[PDB]
Amino acid sequence: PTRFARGWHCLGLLRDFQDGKPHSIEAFGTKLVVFADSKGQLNVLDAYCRHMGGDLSRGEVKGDSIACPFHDWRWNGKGKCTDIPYARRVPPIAKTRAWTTLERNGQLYVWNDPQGNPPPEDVTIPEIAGYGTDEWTDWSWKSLRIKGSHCREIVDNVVDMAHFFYIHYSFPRYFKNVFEGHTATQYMHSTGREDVISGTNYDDPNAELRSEATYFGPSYMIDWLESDANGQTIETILINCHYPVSNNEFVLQYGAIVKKLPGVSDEIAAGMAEQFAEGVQLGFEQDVEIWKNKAPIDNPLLSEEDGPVYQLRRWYQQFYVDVEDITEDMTKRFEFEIDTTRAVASWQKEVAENLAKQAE
Amino acid sequence: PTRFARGWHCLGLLRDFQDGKPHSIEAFGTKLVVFADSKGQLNVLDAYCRHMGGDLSRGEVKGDSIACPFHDWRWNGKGKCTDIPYARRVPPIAKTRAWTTLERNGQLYVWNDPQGNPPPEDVTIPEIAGYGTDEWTDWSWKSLRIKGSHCREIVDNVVDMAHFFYIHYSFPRYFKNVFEGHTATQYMHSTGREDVISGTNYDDPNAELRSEATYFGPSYMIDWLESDANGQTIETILINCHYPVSNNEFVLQYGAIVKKLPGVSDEIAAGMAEQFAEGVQLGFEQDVEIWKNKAPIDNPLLSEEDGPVYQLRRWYQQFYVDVEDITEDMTKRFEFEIDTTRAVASWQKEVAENLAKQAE
Amino acid sequence: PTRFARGWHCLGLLRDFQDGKPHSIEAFGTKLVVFADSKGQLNVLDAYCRHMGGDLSRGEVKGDSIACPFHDWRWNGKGKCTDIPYARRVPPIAKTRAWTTLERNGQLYVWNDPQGNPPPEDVTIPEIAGYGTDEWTDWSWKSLRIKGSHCREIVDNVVDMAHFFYIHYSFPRYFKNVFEGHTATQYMHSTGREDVISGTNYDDPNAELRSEATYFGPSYMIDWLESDANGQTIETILINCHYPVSNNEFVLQYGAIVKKLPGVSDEIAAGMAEQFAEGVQLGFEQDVEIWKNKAPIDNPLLSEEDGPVYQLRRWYQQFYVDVEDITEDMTKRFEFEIDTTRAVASWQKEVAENLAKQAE
Ligand code: FES
Ligand code: FES
Ligand code: FES
Ligand SMILES: [Fe+2]
Ligand SMILES: [Fe+2]
Ligand SMILES: [Fe+2]
Repeated sequence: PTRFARGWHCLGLLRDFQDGKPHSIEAFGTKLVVFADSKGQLNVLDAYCRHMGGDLSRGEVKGDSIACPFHDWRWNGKGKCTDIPYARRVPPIAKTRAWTTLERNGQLYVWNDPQGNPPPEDVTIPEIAGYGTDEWTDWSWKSLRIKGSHCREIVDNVVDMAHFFYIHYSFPRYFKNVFEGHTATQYMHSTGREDVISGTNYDDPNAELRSEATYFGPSYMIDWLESDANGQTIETILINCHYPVSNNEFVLQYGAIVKKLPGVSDEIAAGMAEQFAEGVQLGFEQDVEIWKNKAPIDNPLLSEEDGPVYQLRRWYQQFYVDVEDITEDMTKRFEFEIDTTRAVASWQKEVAENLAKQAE
Repeated sequence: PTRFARGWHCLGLLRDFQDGKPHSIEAFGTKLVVFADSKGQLNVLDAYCRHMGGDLSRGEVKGDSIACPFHDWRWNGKGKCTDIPYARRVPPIAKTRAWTTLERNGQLYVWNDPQGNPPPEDVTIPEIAGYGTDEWTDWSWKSLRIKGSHCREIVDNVVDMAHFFYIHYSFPRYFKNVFEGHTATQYMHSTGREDVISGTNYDDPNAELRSEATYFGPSYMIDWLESDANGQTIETILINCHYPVSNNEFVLQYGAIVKKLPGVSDEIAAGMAEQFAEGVQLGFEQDVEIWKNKAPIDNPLLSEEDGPVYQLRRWYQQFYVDVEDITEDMTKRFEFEIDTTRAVASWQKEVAENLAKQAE
Repeated sequence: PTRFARGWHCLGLLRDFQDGKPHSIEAFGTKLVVFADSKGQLNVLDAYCRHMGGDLSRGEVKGDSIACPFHDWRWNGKGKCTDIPYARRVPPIAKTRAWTTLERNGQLYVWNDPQGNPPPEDVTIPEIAGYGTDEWTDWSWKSLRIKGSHCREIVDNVVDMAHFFYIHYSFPRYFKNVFEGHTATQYMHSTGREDVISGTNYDDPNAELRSEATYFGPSYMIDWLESDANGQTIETILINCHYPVSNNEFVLQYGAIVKKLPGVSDEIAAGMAEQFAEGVQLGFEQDVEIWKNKAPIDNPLLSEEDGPVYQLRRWYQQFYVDVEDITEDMTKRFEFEIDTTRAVASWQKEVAENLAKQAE
């Protein structure tokens, strides 16, 4: 009916699944069950039992298999029926759909592919250096649902230079995109507007914000943020990721970790990190207010100061065709820098005009 | 997909739009923004910005243009992009859909037409003599949504003689329809039932109610009501109008103004007018109870005492075909009078039977 | 669009319809009105009036006809317009859809058939011996709606031997199905599990439960239950029935009557019957928890201990084809006994293992 993106998708944080009860996720137009085996590893299958349609997510784990609450059949992490407890044997074709998993960076990922193939080794989610380490906090994480929109409308932001001023209240002084293979990257530097105070990580006019944000596949973005304040620089890592529930609904997730400042107690270091982590969340929530309130546009009208929207969408298209049909122009290295001079000039004028009105 | 009526449609009262923030209206299967320019005149455009789909209704007005809250592009009342503030020029094709407006009788109207043409001069909404005048009150106005029905099911009432007895508790003693060009008219006179007391303008058995109600196009009806009580006659004007939200939902609006009785103080004159205005609203709300609870019928079964339903629907059909395809039988003057003698005889009998039971 | 089962369907208890106002039932993809005539007999018609679509369920009864609340036309139990009170005659084709009724066992049934034929005499609902009698209680009855599922998913339970252990906490020691003509029967005997206490009629490990449950057509099941406790045996009768609201929603109803134990006062006999009646309801509510939480399966994966699912569905299919197309294999007597030995052996082991853990 409706085609979902081939790639890694994060279903949430490991710590929310290791408990070791089963969990339901509505995703990819169906329902999924997540459960830990006896060795604590996570498994993902279609939630609905292939016997008579019982809900495996409402079952319990027994050994290394999930047990259906209707007639107690047992399904393992590869989708195989390991036992029908009241029958001599298992019909030889007792198999359901199993999703390949990846546990990394304190998160759970599943591989989706309509063609039914496994993830190739060169398509993965990178290890975030610093995670699982006293130096860095643990994820502050949040989640919501957006309806009436596509996943792609989030991805469109990769190339959106102008919204940094209007939505994040900052001047994007450097802005560059690089699309290559199965990744899409935004590099940008900003300083905060003097005519606005809102407690985000974009706020400070005295600090330069340096951002490198990359989609590792269609659904998962890691944004490395450095805020140079005084001599010292605050390092954070923001995750922006999504997965489709249906053709018309998706889950959007975002989380932050902050690097602890050294030569200070834990009480104070962990308290200030949390303080900055909230600022990052608030920045992200500025995008959310737009994303919850906007129509899709297949044929956007573009200005000379727009980022490379059509090339971004071309790159993204690779994840919605069969791998044999992916073309060179989708995956070949493409880069584009916007000279932000004109925009910043317009913006600095406007901000000066505001500041003049603020006093007199 | 689904075709909406060509014609003037009232979106509400001017005073609710002159404030001068933007307003959203869900109508004609899309979302609209209404906003005042610097000279206070109202403008209507599609709400969704043609750049990347931001919601203009959630923006602000700047001069004579609405400003998108996503990247601040500026759109004027003719749908032209007047400025991209951070870019040198406006792409030469920067245009969105603009709706032609009419401000009159303290209300805002928009012209809808699938063929995309402007309103011809001979198709308009007449000036209501008496509006904007100390002699007459201002609109008491109300609004609601009806789902699971068509606009046409409201229009069907033009020819419904019998419902005056069952729904408005009155005897329709005179009843006539005239359809002509783009108007459809109901003339009727009534007196109230003695066996029922409910505080509507149809209630009084001693007063004769005279009504002339005309659809000026497919969506907007003005009903001139005169209630002859004693020597003196109370004059009111009721509006019944609608506009479609989707193929399956519409907004129904109704409002009243009353002429102030002279030779009395303002406190008392304005207080009694309001008193009568409520009676009119209550009468209208009797129709609403039916309209919220009734199925559409494409092939109604008709009695010898029904009004000219098929001719009414034929007239109405003109608004759902292209102007080149409108036929003579749709627009040619048609009139039909129901002789209400038989019905009134049946009704007066039944009412007498009730009154006999009331006492003994 | 979507085809509903030909057969008797119970709309509820007679006592809820004899009052003698009209009642609406949403069923078979439309709305229905139920009303008592002057002799107290019940009538069922489409709710929407064939004049202009008024809601007959919101009308009142006048003599032997329901009166539309919009223009007061009168419709009798055979769907004929008996009067247009304000008109000389009734158009000669004034007919709406009438549903054939059956009042029996304190319940109201309607005959549905897409082919528009009347119920044949040999297809009926049997008189429940004991109903309407001091010896037996009156129906304790309950009702709910299930969405996202088909009627058939309830019917699938006829052949579900295994769920008695997992869902009703009992050992099915005897289990047999017989399908024949337009009936489908489940015979089973059980004893309760010692490792579980929940206050249902399946609970007692010391009592043998004997059940004979038969679908008399596609929608209505009567289950004769005998619980042999001590010397004395408790007799109950459970009804499980349904009717479709739409293709995607249905109403599920269940009720119980209990036979009063003799040689005891009424206060105590009626109090204990009610006590047992609740136990029966709780048992049924165990199925409801599964039925509210399960996906349809067109191609169920079956074990060697499954009941004859495909033959059951073949039998059921007769009610969704035209009577001329019903085949011998649908209606020919078919019987199947499951030898429950292996399952009970597995189950008794598992239960012993639990009991061992319970103590130590
Ligand atoms: S439905 Fe899952 S075991 Fe029967
Ligand atoms: S979406 Fe309207 S200005 Fe960019
Ligand atoms: S709609 Fe039923 S009588 Fe007119
Ligand atoms: Fe952003
Ligand atoms: Fe009316
Ligand atoms: Fe059951």
